[PDB]
Amino acid sequence: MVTFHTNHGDIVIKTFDDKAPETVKNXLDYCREGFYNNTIFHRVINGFMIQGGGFEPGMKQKATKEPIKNEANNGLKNTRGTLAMARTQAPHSATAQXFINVVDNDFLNFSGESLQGWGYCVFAEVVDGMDVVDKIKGVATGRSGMHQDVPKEDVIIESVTVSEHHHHH
Amino acid sequence: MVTFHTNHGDIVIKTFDDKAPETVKNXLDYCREGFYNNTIFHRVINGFMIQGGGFEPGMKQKATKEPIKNEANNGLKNTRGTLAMARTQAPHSATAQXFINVVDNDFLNFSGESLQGWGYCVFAEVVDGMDVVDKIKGVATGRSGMHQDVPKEDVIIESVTVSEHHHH
Repeated sequence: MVTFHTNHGDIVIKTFDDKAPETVKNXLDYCREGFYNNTIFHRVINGFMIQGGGFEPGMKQKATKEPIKNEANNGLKNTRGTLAMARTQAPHSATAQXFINVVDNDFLNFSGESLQGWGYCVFAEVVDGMDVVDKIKGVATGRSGMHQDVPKEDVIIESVTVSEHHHHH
Repeated sequence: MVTFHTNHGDIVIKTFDDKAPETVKNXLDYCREGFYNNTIFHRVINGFMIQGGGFEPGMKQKATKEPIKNEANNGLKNTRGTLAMARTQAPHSATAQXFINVVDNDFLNFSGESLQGWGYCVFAEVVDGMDVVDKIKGVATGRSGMHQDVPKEDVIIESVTVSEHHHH
């Protein structure tokens, strides 16, 4: 169980260890060491998703570890509340960035091992704090240098906490 | 909370009561009594929006109540997933028809109290079922008498359910 703290509220997240082992452990590694602390949601698209994890305030991309394999073939879909890994055009390019689907974005689902088919790997799900997500996805956005859809008011992830057992079964 | 039941799937929608009171109450009235049951999505334009609420299968326009005022000055935007009221050239002409934006349609936003400025009033937003929306926007459309972009195969809203008690 992971819980981050933003200026808009608290969000609790349950990881899918059995469905995306390489994805979750690489994700959990950044959480325990503090890579996600003092990061922002640098890309917020209402009606789509909110994305962060790789930028400090001021839009400087942090240094990430080696990429992971794409485990999107686990059958999980990019429904509302699920978390999936952000990546480049290369399918096995996911590093530290991820996003939360605010609606059902089924076109992002794994439909082959190709360009528009590899999809985006779901590895976690919001259990408590979707109300906080719905307030973040509605903020005002604009251009910030070479990046687009950057919120005017920074949504800063202040701290990340990792726990053990839980009542979300 | 409102839920549509179509032949393509269910769509769950959250209303913005504080931002569009006259719009939501008018809208919810048709939902509770059943005005929207057995209606269709009579206008589907891929990459734009899907629209319904005023036509039964066969393009028979149902009888509507008095028009409502336009509450588009509420600050809400016509981003993807949002619902807005359809209207004629007159700003206070919305009755029963509405549409779902499938992309960001910023040109529909309220940018003044004039002809090309009144915009379109957002009153709701899709929470679960955008996949059903994204499937509806892809159907084949054609002309049906004095109407354009009418789907060949009817997208029928079979039933509408209203949820007024608590919700997540």
